[PDB]
Amino acid sequence: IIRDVELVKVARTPGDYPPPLKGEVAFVGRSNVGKSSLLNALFNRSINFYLVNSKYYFVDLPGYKERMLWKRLVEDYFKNRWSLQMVFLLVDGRIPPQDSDLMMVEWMKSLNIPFTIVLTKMDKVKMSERAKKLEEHRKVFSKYGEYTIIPTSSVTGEGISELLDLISTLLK
Repeated sequence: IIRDVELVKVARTPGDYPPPLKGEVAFVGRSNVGKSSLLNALFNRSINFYLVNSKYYFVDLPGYKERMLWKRLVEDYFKNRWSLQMVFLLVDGRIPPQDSDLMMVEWMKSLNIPFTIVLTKMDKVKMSERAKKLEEHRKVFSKYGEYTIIPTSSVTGEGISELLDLISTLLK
């Protein structure tokens, strides 16, 4: 699916977004959630726009005072970019969901923005705690709806195949 990847646009305001093409997905989560390693594992190599295959975008959203800057930035994208097919919400698999994670879920719901939960850092979860940590995520998010939750690791490759297959379905 992924063959060519180029960072083509760094946007500080909505007037800065490149023309919609043949598809678009985005990625967001807390700072230090492992978003960069994830994108790298996927690519296998402000709002930043990566041209993929010359016809789609993978959008790298800012990780969450400067708080209001981040706030306006993401909101203008969500409310103005109707060609957004899916937001991947990355949450640290090592701890229970964060208040701010649940707020993103609620916020995305009010705008009818489709999203998929992605658990990161699963290779850092101890054998004996994988179970307890997994339902903490499923039990908490499921009180907002019935969402797709993909356990992933950019180190072991867990979930990457499925994330890639989901993204191919959406865009192709």
